[PDB]
Amino acid sequence: GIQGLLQFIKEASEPIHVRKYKGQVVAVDTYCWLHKGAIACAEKLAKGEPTDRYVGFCMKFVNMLLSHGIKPILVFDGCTLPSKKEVERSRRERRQANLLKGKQLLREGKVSEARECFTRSINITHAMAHKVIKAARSQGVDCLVAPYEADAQLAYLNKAGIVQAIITEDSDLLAFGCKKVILKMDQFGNGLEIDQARLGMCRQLGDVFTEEKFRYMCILSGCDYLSSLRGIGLAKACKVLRLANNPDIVKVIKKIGHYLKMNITVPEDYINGFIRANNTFLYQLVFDPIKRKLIPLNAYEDDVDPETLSYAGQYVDDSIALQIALGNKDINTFEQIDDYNPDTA
DNA sequence: CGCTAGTCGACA
DNA sequence: TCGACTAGCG
Ligand SMILES: [Ba+2]
Ligand SMILES: [Ba+2]
Ligand SMILES: [Ba+2]
Ligand SMILES: [Ba+2]
Repeated sequence: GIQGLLQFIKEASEPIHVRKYKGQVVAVDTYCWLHKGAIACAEKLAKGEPTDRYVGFCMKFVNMLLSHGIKPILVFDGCTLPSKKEVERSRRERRQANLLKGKQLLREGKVSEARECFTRSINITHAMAHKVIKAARSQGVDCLVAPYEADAQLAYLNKAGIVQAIITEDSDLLAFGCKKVILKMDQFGNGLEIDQARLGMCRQLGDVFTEEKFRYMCILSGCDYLSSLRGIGLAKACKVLRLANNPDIVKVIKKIGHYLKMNITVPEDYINGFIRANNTFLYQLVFDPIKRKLIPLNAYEDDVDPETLSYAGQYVDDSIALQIALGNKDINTFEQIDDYNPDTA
């Protein structure tokens, strides 16, 4: 996500309880709970031992939400965006490297620091997620697998009014333009809410409380799609945008050295990357639960060629998208693994 | 000041 | 995988 984003914007946060959303619909970044629940069984997962502790963990928050008369929508990650296909396979190996230290330290007498490495060799698989889905469906709780990043899917549900808020631990959800976010929510419903309208109560931001500018700042500060120019963080990135009153972000970026009173030359690999990163936050493919069709997160503008946005995600027959979204089609093999039909229940 | 990239803790 | 917390470097 965005390094230190929450701390930068903490002026816009607010302690709340989920009861607040009684009678309403809330989308969940279920992965966050999955990872946390995976912690309790990192050891067992590695040895291939049969563990389901992360399922019960996810259900604890789910049943907490239901007990307060809340309608949860569990959203899950899907395929890996092109353009991060590489940056991700990269983790594949480092996540396997840390799984090596555990095994040696466990056979030395140290079982205390060996375990610290297993938490970092934790691999949240699709099969693990599918288990959680079966549990949720069994309590009548709706589940939705995003075509690509749950971030965009979650953002879409919120902007479309399907859900009134999003429960997540992820910072760069705001960058996708979602209105209400609930961070740090615990088992009992005590969370820390961030409303997009309260961005204006951040002095540090100043004039960059608009969604477009807020997004430019986040990217300049350094996102997943594009690392920032080294020496640029939230404050500097904010400063540039908060200073240059020019609707032409392209020309603005090429003057970064001028605004910061620094001396940086704006490479070519970055100006293009910013355009792509931006197109990824705007137009990443999501699934419209209502019509049942694959769509971009935002309607295309008049200055965007859709045929060039393969890096934000590739389309598929809406039927294929439906089976993936329902959690029937395996992500990697595109091989059906379940026979679930939302219409018949 | 603020960045950065560094480590370190998350659960129980 | 993330975010939080710090040590030093503009
Ligand atoms: Ba993310
Ligand atoms: Ba996420
Ligand atoms: Ba950075
Ligand atoms: Ba301005």
